[PDB]
Amino acid sequence: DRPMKSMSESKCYKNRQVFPQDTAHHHTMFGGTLMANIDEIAAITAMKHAGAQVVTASTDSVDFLKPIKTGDILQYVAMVSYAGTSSMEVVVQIRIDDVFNNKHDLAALSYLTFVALDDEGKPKHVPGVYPEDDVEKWFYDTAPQRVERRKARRIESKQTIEYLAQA
Amino acid sequence: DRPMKSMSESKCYKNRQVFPQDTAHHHTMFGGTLMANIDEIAAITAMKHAGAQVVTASTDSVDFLKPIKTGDILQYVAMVSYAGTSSMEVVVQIRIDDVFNNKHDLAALSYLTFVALDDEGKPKHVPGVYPEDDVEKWFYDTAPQRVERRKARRIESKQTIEYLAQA
Amino acid sequence: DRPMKSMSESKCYKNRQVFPQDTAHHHTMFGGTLMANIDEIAAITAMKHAGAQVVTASTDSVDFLKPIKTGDILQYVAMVSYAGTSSMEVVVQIRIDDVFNNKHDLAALSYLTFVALDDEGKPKHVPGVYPEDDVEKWFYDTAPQRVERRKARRIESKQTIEYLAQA
Amino acid sequence: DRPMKSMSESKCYKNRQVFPQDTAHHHTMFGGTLMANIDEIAAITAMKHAGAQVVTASTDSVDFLKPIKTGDILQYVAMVSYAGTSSMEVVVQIRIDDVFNNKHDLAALSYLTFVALDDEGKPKHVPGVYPEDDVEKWFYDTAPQRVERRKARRIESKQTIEYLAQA
Amino acid sequence: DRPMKSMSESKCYKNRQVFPQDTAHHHTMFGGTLMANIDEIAAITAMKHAGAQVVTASTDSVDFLKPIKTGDILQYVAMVSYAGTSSMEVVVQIRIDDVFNNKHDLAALSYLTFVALDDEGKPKHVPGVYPEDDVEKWFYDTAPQRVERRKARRIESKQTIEYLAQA
Amino acid sequence: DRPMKSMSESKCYKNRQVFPQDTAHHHTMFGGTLMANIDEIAAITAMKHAGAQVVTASTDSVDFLKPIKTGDILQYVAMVSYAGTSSMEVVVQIRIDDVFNNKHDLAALSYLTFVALDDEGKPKHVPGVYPEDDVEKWFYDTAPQRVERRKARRIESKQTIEYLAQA
Ligand SMILES: CC(C)(COP(=O)(O)OP(=O)(O)OC[C@H]1O[C@@H](n2cnc3c(N)ncnc32)[C@H](O)[C@@H]1OP(=O)(O)O)[C@@H](O)C(=O)NCCC(=O)NCCS
Ligand SMILES: CC(C)(COP(=O)(O)OP(=O)(O)OC[C@H]1O[C@@H](n2cnc3c(N)ncnc32)[C@H](O)[C@@H]1OP(=O)(O)O)[C@@H](O)C(=O)NCCC(=O)NCCS
Ligand SMILES: CC(C)(COP(=O)(O)OP(=O)(O)OC[C@H]1O[C@@H](n2cnc3c(N)ncnc32)[C@H](O)[C@@H]1OP(=O)(O)O)[C@@H](O)C(=O)NCCC(=O)NCCS
Ligand SMILES: CC(C)(COP(=O)(O)OP(=O)(O)OC[C@H]1O[C@@H](n2cnc3c(N)ncnc32)[C@H](O)[C@@H]1OP(=O)(O)O)[C@@H](O)C(=O)NCCC(=O)NCCS
Ligand SMILES: CC(C)(COP(=O)(O)OP(=O)(O)OC[C@H]1O[C@@H](n2cnc3c(N)ncnc32)[C@H](O)[C@@H]1OP(=O)(O)O)[C@@H](O)C(=O)NCCC(=O)NCCS
Ligand SMILES: CC(C)(COP(=O)(O)OP(=O)(O)OC[C@H]1O[C@@H](n2cnc3c(N)ncnc32)[C@H](O)[C@@H]1OP(=O)(O)O)[C@@H](O)C(=O)NCCC(=O)NCCS
Repeated sequence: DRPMKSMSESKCYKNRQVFPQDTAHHHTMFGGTLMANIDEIAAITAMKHAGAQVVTASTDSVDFLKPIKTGDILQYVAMVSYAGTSSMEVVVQIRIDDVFNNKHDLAALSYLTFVALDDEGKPKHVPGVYPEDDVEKWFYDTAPQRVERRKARRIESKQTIEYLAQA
Repeated sequence: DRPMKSMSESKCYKNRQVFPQDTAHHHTMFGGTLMANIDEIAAITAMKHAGAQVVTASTDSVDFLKPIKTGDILQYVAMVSYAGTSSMEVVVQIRIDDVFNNKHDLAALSYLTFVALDDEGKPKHVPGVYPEDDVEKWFYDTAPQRVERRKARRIESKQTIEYLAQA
Repeated sequence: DRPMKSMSESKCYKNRQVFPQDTAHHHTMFGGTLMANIDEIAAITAMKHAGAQVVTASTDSVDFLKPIKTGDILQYVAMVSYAGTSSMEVVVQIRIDDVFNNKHDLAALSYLTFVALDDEGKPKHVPGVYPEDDVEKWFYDTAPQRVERRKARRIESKQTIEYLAQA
Repeated sequence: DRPMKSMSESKCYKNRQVFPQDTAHHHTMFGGTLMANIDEIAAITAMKHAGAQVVTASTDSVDFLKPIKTGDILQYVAMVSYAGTSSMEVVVQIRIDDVFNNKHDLAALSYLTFVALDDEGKPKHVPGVYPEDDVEKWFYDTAPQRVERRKARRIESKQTIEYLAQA
Repeated sequence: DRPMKSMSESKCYKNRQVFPQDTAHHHTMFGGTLMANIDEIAAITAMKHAGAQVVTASTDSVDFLKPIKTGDILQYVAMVSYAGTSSMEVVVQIRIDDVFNNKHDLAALSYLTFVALDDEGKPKHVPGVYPEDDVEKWFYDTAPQRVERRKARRIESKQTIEYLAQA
Repeated sequence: DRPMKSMSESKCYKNRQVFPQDTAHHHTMFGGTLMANIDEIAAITAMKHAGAQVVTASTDSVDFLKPIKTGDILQYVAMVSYAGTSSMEVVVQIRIDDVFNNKHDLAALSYLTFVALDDEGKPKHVPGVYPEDDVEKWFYDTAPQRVERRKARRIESKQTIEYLAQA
């Protein structure tokens, strides 16, 4: 069918320290700030893959696994793990890069769905995607099921939207 | 069993305009900024309900329904729609308050899970919750199923975490 | 004479925690940041009442009653307490919402004057205003005198402006 | 009686451009941001005069005279125009510095009251103050009356505070 | 030859405290934030001298001499120390203003090069410059040599740019 | 002599879009903001190489080659190109990643000098460094000379510091 890109072509890195202005509780990163950064680097990966402007259609999930403290170096790695017609699933891995002991613990994991757009603001078709290394293979292989679950959630979500519209 | 609070006791409002610094694309609110604000007001609702410090354990979903433009007044309403043992599901409704025509369209909808903590940082039990009005009843009545789906997602999520730990 | 709105129609809430980036002295909210937020929520209330774009014409006063510490949940309540021809007096109450003991102490109190504007930037007439509950009645009943004092201050202010223009 | 400082000893300048993040309406500075900066430079002047840490006790007034547009260079000049026992009246002049035609129009004028504090956080006595040039003389000569009016406002303010405490 | 301005005509002051959001390490100002502020006040001085919009062409150096701690009052003084055809060397002095002991230690020193631009974005000629006081004389007298060294650095820099373009 | 690290071990990437809050002139990135980000990613590279906390000792140069517009994706690549005893030269390349035509033009180039520190804040020895690929070889091979020129600049800089101390 369509043109294809490697998951490695859109793979994007971001390294960023945690500063006091990123925190809420004493020396601890606030979840909202983390979500902002996740969305930033995911948006960049989706832009590279689509070769276009994108918007966040939904945050499918953010799993906050570890507390993140002031001073911590965060490594964000985003990649496109699934391509629908005009939509992309972007998976973001966030690791704490401890330079004192070379550990790189997974601190958070997130899935977002982006939609590519043309210059007049309507959905635009995106290249397909294929893995190369084993990790890419893992996200690529587990994507279909996540996509279907997102489908069901969108059904229930639409019920809720319709209910709130009558009040 | 336990002490109970009304969903109305923890119900929190936030009104905030969209300023240029909130935008990415021309005059359009960036998704990350919206997620930061969602997490802020949800955290406040969870604090009121728990009577304690909280952290975001996970973002279960953010559904971005409408574009939000510079100048728009956003109304955030957070409430606790489900109480586990020490965890809370907070549902946030975000509406655009058009003061020129009194429309209040739902622009986004989000579910987050917070965990209450005591002063030494371990999970703390939270009061139960009950609805009063019809909307509260809706979120209260649809919560159990969302909770179970979150359970399954956490299973798959744990598989992914274990896979990434061997690479 | 003119169309009238209830003070409850424009009444606006804002809930927001104090984060480290809001502070100057150790764990203490900086006055400038508080004034920014006061102006934000007051602007929103004036927009709802006027059904129009507004600008801050003057800050009539900010009374800082209590120190506000990092972590504190602030509740801002703005309402229109007086309607001139095209101007509005907005009164903002700022309370600390202590979720550990359900106290809600008044931390600051502020009066601002907004002017409503049409799309080409000139002053626009605003609906009149009436109270319902007792608090609204209090601000409504004490407004005329504040308005007159603001009149005198504007006279002296004009003397100062004219003096500075010759130097 | 006490030690005295010249108004010129505490006189402080601040020059700062208006950037998009300072604006609300299209290319127009938001009042809250201006108030933050006013409070910043006023705090610095009060610190120099008192030789101590200070807090903002009240904003006595902000008069917004001109619209301020993106790109504008603002010149803030703060000085101490009155010294009570442990309190200071700081007057801030804000001018637009047009480098294209060397005009320096007064865009805003503000009076704030600061209280000096020692290291354990209680009010601390401040040096007295005297003018030299004509402008300083003007603010010094018009201060007593402003002080008395602030006294009356504080009386009414206390009535309002006591009324709100019973609701 | 051309019209001339005094170094005192473009001389600009900025006073600004260090707030927690300015820090990276515990209570210590982050270098990037300092560089942002340096560039801000230098840009303003270059605008006054050129009577035009400017852009930063290069940072010739920032020398960080002292640690700067939270709470510190920084005094920035920028001036034009050299005028090329359409370019300006701006020298910025940053001092810590200790109000407790009236010391004013030099905390940093920086040289930047700005280019003046007309309304369609091309380089525009700038007035020449002359000193009056001794400090101005010092920077004016040491400028030619810095200019020549910048010339050599720009040669090597161009070699590096050309090398990177082939990879 | 000492332990050695590859330039590739400390090599760090950062991808970040330009948002309106990053701009000064209409849709154009402000130099100060760019310098903040440069310092951020350079600090991270120096931390990885040193295995320690670092501070910016000096910005040796920032060369601004292209205008950077709102929406642009910036790719920052930092690496250690020279190791003194306890100091590091970090070179940062900033490229615009045009996803519409796959160009990656060098928009800026910068050299900074960091000093590694132990937990009580004094300079700490750093591993040596060696290149692998051709680009790394280029910066490694051109470093000694830059180091010597920095030595001379530090001599003149010290003259200026001593002169300013007598005024
Ligand atoms: C995202 C948006 C353009 C979707 O367009 P639409 O009008 O609904 O029309 P479509 O359904 O054809 O969109 C095309 C794709 O978006 C997907 N999509 C739309 N909403 C989605 C959601 N909530 N979750 C997952 N996918 C979604 C669709 O499934 C479709 O995918 P496909 O190409 O594989 O078929 C629209 O909902 C929107 O503008 N949302 C606001 C986005 C935003 O501004 N976010 C930041 C706000 S702060
Ligand atoms: C949230 C956290 C304290 C959970 O504690 P824990 O060590 O896993 O132990 P527990 O499982 O007993 O936590 C208690 C509750 O948290 C829930 N929980 C933990 N992780 C969860 C997740 N990813 N999604 C939903 N619920 C979760 C548990 O289900 C449990 O709920 P219950 O009271 O109904 O039984 C821990 O995972 C953590 O600290 N996460 C980081 C939180 C954070 O800092 N977020 C912002 C980072 S930027
Ligand atoms: C506010 C502004 C539009 C007033 O308009 P104007 O040219 O002075 O003409 P008017 O006097 O007829 O304004 C109409 C109303 O504004 C009121 N007004 C103007 N300045 C005022 C002041 N300093 N304090 C209180 N009210 C004021 C007038 O009293 C009048 O009220 P009314 O409808 O009850 O009669 C004008 O002064 C302005 O633009 N100020 C700058 C506002 C701003 O940009 N603030 C943020 C800057 S960072
Ligand atoms: C400012 C504060 C220390 C006043 O102290 P206090 O407990 O009221 O005791 P005092 O009245 O003796 O204060 C001493 C001086 O402050 C003045 N003061 C207090 N409140 C004032 C007000 N609202 N307006 C003007 N002056 C005020 C007093 O008049 C007095 O002046 P004087 O030396 O000339 O006699 C106290 O009200 C406070 O902490 N306010 C909060 C300040 C703050 O944190 N602002 C930023 C919050 S975001
Ligand atoms: C600054 C800029 C306009 C220079 O223009 P140009 O196309 O190179 O043409 P010119 O060489 O004639 O520029 C005129 C002057 O700029 C000087 N200049 C250009 N680059 C310079 C550099 N890297 N260092 C020092 N001076 C420089 C030139 O020496 C010249 O000085 P002169 O008037 O004394 O002869 C161009 O390089 C540019 O746009 N840079 C990006 C600026 C920017 O946006 N900075 C913030 C980015 S975040
Ligand atoms: C950086 C600092 C620790 C240097 O320490 P010091 O007291 O001068 O003692 P040293 O000279 O032995 O420092 C050790 C190394 O730093 C280098 N150094 C110090 N100042 C330097 C400068 N201005 N430029 C380049 N290198 C410098 C020294 O050359 C030395 O390098 P080496 O290991 O190859 O011999 C000290 O100057 C400082 O604290 N500066 C402020 C740093 C800062 O806070 N920046 C952000 C402020 S907003």
